[PDB]
Amino acid sequence: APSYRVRRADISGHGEEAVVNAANAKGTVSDGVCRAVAKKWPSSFKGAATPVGTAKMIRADGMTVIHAVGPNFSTVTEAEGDRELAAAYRAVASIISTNNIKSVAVPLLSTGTFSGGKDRVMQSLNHLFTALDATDADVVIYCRDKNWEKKIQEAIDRRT
Repeated sequence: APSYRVRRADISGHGEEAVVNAANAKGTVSDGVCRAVAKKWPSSFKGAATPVGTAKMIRADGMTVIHAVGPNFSTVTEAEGDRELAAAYRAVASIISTNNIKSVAVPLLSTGTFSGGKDRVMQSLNHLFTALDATDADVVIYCRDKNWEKKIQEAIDRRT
């Protein structure tokens, strides 16, 4: 059984065994979590392009980086994006499990420039739970916002 906690902090300062990048399909550096990951582990982007709804792992710069591509909700229907977001987190969980990764720092996929102008924190979080529940990892959810942190914490507590 996995554990979940939430941390309001820069994901690049995480204390876990692996980190999930909120990647884009082309493997390019963009603002936010992605830029933080690229500054800290710059060689982790080599060959990281992966389709929407999948994830791709690399060991680089003494870190395990999982590039997970959630959908851009401007470019898919609502139901399609929901399916793709679910798949992205399932791909993450698969990488966690198959590589015996014991703790992981995870951002909320598709919540920023990919959100298509809708609040997706809870949508993303609930897919995160469903997927990583298949694992036994200590999951640390990273956010920047004090509003989000309490919301996520409530959600974790509601499960307890």
